[PDB]
Amino acid sequence: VSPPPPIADEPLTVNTGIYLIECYSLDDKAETFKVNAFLSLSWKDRRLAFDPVRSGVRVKTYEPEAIWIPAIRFVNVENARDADVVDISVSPDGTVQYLERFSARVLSPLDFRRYPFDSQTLHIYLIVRSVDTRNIVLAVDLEKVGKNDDVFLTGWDIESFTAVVKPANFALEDRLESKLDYQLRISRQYFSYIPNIILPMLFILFISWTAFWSTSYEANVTLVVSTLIAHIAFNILVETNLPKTPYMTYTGAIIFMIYLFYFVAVIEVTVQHYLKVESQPARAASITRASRIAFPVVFLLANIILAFLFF
Amino acid sequence: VSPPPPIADEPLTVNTGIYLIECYSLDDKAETFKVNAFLSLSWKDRRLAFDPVRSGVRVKTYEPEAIWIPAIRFVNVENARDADVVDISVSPDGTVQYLERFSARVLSPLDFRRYPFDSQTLHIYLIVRSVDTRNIVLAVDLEKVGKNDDVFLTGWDIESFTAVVKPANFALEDRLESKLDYQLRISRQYFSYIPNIILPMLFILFISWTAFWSTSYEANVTLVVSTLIAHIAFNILVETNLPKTPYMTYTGAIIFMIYLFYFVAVIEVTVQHYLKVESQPARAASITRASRIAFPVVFLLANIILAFLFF
Amino acid sequence: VSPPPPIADEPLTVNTGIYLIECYSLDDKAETFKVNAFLSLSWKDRRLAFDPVRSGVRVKTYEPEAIWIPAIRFVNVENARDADVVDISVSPDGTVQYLERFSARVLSPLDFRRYPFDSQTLHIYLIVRSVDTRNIVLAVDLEKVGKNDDVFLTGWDIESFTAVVKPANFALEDRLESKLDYQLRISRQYFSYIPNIILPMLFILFISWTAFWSTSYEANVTLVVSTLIAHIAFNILVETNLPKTPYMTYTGAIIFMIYLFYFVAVIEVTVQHYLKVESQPARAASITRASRIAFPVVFLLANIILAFLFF
Amino acid sequence: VSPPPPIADEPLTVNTGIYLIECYSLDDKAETFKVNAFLSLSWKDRRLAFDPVRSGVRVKTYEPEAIWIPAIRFVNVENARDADVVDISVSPDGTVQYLERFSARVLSPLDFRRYPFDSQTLHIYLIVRSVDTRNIVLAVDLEKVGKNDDVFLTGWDIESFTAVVKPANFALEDRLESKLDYQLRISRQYFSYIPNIILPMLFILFISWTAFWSTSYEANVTLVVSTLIAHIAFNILVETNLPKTPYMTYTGAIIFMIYLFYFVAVIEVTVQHYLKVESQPARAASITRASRIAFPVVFLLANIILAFLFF
Amino acid sequence: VSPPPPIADEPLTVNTGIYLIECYSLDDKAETFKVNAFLSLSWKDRRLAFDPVRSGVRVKTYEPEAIWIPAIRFVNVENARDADVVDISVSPDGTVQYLERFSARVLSPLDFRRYPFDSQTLHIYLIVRSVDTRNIVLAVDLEKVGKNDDVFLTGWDIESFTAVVKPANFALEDRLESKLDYQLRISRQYFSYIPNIILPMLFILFISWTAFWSTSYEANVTLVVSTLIAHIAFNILVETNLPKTPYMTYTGAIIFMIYLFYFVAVIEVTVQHYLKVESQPARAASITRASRIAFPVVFLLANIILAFLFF
Ligand SMILES: [Cl-]
Ligand SMILES: [Cl-]
Ligand SMILES: [Cl-]
Ligand SMILES: [Cl-]
Ligand SMILES: [Cl-]
Ligand SMILES: [Cl-]
Ligand SMILES: [Cl-]
Ligand code: NA
Ligand code: NA
Ligand code: NA
Ligand code: NA
Ligand code: NA
Ligand code: NA
Repeated sequence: VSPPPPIADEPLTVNTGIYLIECYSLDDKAETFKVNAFLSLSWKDRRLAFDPVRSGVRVKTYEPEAIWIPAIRFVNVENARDADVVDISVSPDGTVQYLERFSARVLSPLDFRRYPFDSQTLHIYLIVRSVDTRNIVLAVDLEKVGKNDDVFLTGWDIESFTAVVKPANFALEDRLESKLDYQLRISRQYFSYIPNIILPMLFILFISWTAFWSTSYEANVTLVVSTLIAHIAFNILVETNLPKTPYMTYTGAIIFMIYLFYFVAVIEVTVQHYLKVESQPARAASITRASRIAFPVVFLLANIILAFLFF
Repeated sequence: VSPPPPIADEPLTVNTGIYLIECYSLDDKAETFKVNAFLSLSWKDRRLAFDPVRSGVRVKTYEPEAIWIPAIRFVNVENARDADVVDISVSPDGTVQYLERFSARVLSPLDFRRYPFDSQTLHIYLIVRSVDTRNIVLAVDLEKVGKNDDVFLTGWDIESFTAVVKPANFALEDRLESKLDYQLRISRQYFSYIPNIILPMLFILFISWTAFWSTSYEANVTLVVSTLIAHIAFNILVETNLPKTPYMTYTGAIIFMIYLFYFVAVIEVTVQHYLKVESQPARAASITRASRIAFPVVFLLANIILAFLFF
Repeated sequence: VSPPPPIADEPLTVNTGIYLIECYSLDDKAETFKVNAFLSLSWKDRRLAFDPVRSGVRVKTYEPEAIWIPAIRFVNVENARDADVVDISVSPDGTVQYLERFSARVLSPLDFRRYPFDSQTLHIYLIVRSVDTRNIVLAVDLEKVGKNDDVFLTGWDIESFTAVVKPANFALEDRLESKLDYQLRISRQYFSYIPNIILPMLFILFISWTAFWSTSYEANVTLVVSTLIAHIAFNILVETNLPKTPYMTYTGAIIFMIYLFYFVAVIEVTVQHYLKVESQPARAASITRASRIAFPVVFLLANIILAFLFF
Repeated sequence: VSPPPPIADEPLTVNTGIYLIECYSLDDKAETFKVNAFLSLSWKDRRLAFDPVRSGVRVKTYEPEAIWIPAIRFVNVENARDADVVDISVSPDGTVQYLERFSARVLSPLDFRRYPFDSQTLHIYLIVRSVDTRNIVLAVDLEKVGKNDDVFLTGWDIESFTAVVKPANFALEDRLESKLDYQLRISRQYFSYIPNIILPMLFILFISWTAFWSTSYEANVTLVVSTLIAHIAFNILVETNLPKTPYMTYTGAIIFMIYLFYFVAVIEVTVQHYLKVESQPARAASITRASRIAFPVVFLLANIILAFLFF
Repeated sequence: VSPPPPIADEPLTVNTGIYLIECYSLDDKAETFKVNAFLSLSWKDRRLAFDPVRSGVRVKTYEPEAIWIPAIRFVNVENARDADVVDISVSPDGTVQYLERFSARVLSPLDFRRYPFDSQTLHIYLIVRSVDTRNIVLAVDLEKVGKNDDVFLTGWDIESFTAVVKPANFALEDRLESKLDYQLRISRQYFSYIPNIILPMLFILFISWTAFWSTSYEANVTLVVSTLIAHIAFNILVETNLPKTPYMTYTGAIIFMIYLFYFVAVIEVTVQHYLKVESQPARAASITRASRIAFPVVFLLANIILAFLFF
């Protein structure tokens, strides 16, 4: 079966629509998401036109094999989508209404800069390759773009699912290609990061600062070194949930900066002990008293600077 | 093959039934479960009606290809179900009895608010889309809804498997969809959480309180910081078995609250040492004696408040 | 193609056999095992009778599509088995000898009560559903039940592979169903648990008891708290190799009980320090001396009681 | 299509060959390896004989469906191999030269006794099942056994890939079976185990022996208990890379033995403290001085005994 | 269908091209990467030649089944590629233009010597096998070799994707093979290794050197042993992201060398205590003062030597 011939030299418009049934498995490390959706395609094929008065029938149903169907592919999928043709309906003028239900694993890059207070625009790119006989162009039927009310993505809030109505028409290997951009806007639910990572991380940090109200070097060494080890555990935990980025993430910056606080607390604990052993506890007392204010003040100002730079 | 034509303008009723053979892999992080079951479908097709006397047969067996079969899909499935047609039997009046055995990975959301003492209602949503020629509506044959007595779900107790007999009829892309809700009620076997997480977590916490019967700052720092690190290990362990939720879970709240107890125990240990170094051990003795009562009492009252709020 | 017709009203006997080629992946958490085996089926189909003089062949070979083959399924599989038809041989009377090689992931519940000194009876349930025309019943050809001498299951000893010769015939959705029970008896190789979990766990426990020969509170706190943390690591390790059970496992009980020993050792260490600080070391000396005997004696008696209760 | 008929009562010889293209994924825990290779089969079928000067062609190419091909299977595969028929060439005398490219996951047992200084013999067992018309026997065409020079197996050295030319002919379910043993000899690259596990493990052990040059019980307890915990971490790490064995492996024995050294170091540290508290430091000094030598000596002697027993 | 016959005895040239659409999953441990691309093939088949004037058409479209297509395979793939034929266009002279979109998991070795500052040359080896009728040779159409500008490989920078235009011609299984080398040059984004592994690792190391400004053996033991344990955690973390190599990696060498620094710091801490207990603190003071300079100087020089040897 060949493509429909043009009336004049016009390209063949394939109107498209995606209706999300299910959203699942947003993998941060992989930068992938799985989707289960309806893909709708519509185009005119005058060769299929019929008289509804004569035929008695208002609509003609077809098997995919029986007619020409545009080969629509997804640009950003891991493997080709698993599709099930739901319906193919032809109206008297030859307008074909194709509907399939598919499942696909989509590769869409994520920006982790503001993690875990980040928002993402996930993409589903539809594409058609033109033939020698005629140029095929994609379009968006907005009446056929949407999502089921029950669509949920664990650990995320779904903001909107829209399509950039204007396709990207470009040449690729001496044939036209017509690409469409379906955008699924999501924002991470940061809630659980507060009681599970952020506040536990701050508690252990504040515990290390109790060494500024202690003259016991042995206890101080234990306080600062022990809490530093728990910070390393949190750093390891955080970096397991994320891919390696050529930029600093928000949490990454805080986590990194906190190492400097532990390092300076050790220097302080060391300086205090050395002075007290050298029979200079008055000087050690001044440094320890200043530290009590300096450490929380510098921590709060540093966080204000970071929050400003990232948001 | 076209759908059965209506006698009058009535929709076609497809009676359904699901009989669970196997239940497995309830994944909490994924919020999925795997099922292996019988799907039964029944509808009247008068074009298939026959005279038992002339034919000799009192039931006719068919191959799926030979006749029209309604395209039934599951809404909440990762990938389309793996089905195997077991039987298709037609009675003289044209009533078709279709049976298939399927396996599917079902996506059903879980409420972790009362974890690990939670109960869930897992869903299997059956759907059918109408055709241009006629509207298809779903029904429940209760005689064909059930589960094998041996059906077990590791870590869970199976309470019931029932169906909401009235479908949720709605329009989707200008065609009627008829959706049925099959509900599998389960309750989590919380038993193992008691010897493996809850009691070890309480033991380490109570160990931190032995610092209220010690004047040794160095030993106290060791007691409270060491047990805090073991609590972080339990928090990490717990959060690996669960997805990130935009709400507090029962265990999550207890785990979080216990951090405040460790924090205040460190403040106490610090205050006691500072006072004793300042030659004020009488005042330190009063704070330590009060702590011995205050810590267990406040812990027990806080847990009563939490248990009340969650149950 | 219809099933073979009866000579009289007798059901159709399908003789079965399973010959294990490979056993692998016994997953404790999943309660599954993977099997690669021969499935042999035999039944009479008089419609397939032939004269070897005419046909010029004593046995006829067929493609599965060419003839009626009973639809044999496995009850307890995750997904439908991967099968490859090896041979189909028809002798002149119409006796069909079907042979397939399959691989399947079998769901079979495990009893961890005596873990890791436990034994299991793994099951492979064969089933057939009757048709309108005639009742199909399963049987066991014992000459065709067995296992390759080289069949090994990593971490287990294979005791026997037998079949319960009498099928379970029962009605399911108004049709007879014929079930067969193939039983693979295995027993766990508990060896590696001794040098990797049990003995390391006892060594750290005995190390904590050296605190009963020390008057150094700071050293004692370190001894008991440090070894308790290593016990938590072993508990976490053990529970990762097992599913969450609504009962106590043997190892689980020992692991749990050992927490009580660590808890009481902390109480002792605390009591000893409090007394020595209160200038009562004579009383502390009595408690410490008693502990030296009490702790190992109570540990040994408690283990005798547990071993008795579990075996 | 039936098998080739015999000239006399001789069995049909199927000459075989395996040429490895890729080797990957040697999974120690699973005791599996993945292979991508050429499988070559050759046999005479006189029914396919032709006159080259009358047919014009010197060699005839066929589609698998067109001719009888022996059903060759692999004994030790997880799931049936993924095969792609590359070529089928028939020479004038009726000699068929079949070539396929396959990929398979091979289940082959491993001997961890000398790990990580172990060598293995991986197996790929080829098998054919005879038919009623004639017995099929396997043979090895050595000219068609080999491996690509670039074949690498990460973490292993590939020594040789040979075939035991004599097949194992045996009856199985009243038909002859002809098995062939293809052997892939490999030896593990132990190198990385030295800087990552062995030397770090020895460093921490030698660190624990610095307690033999210290009279500080509190410091000694810290030295020995801390390093013991790091040894537990290495033991856990090692046992994650290996399956559970009903025998001791080399690393396992060393790892186990080192626990006894930590245990005795604790006894020593305890004995030294008890004596010094009892005002017997002269006796404690003798035990500590003896320990300084006895420990490394016994350690190094015990290692010689182990190396001897294992190699 | 047979291959195209030669005009004279010339081989059949199959011009090839690969256009990368997506690059993903560079697995370091597996030494694999997943690719989604266009594979273009072109060859002359005079049997397909047509007169454009009498045919009406300037080009002819074909279904793969209708014509002879060269069987092109990939050498270094795990499983055979998943392909979807996009277009087959025949020009009047019989020149066939074949286009398929494929996805494959390519096995390509990585050199981790300079890790994580390493660069790789990933390979895709295209191959075709000759037939008895004629020799098939591969060529590169450079106009059809490329990559989409949006092609990203998480954690890597893509430098170039080129082809070695001259094929490798060798005999394998008594037929000539024509192999092409497609090279994807990448360089690892080392950025995240600095804040997550390298700097944390240096901070803990420098913390252990504060023991050179302390006379407290108990505190020193804590400082050096605690930080050593955190170094073991980083070593374990690093080795989980990498396969076992028969060579030292850059990070591996640094990580290994740092163990020697911890070992010598323990010797120093021990020597200092022994001397001070023996009433020789003046000598201990000299060793501690020298260590303060020696340790950072030797660390910096050792790193200069290592950086030189590796880069
Ligand atoms: Cl697609
Ligand atoms: Cl479905
Ligand atoms: Cl509606
Ligand atoms: Cl409708
Ligand atoms: Cl099955
Ligand atoms: Cl196979
Ligand atoms: Cl391929
Ligand atoms: Na079509
Ligand atoms: Na149908
Ligand atoms: Na300590
Ligand atoms: Na059949
Ligand atoms: Na064949
Ligand atoms: Na072809």
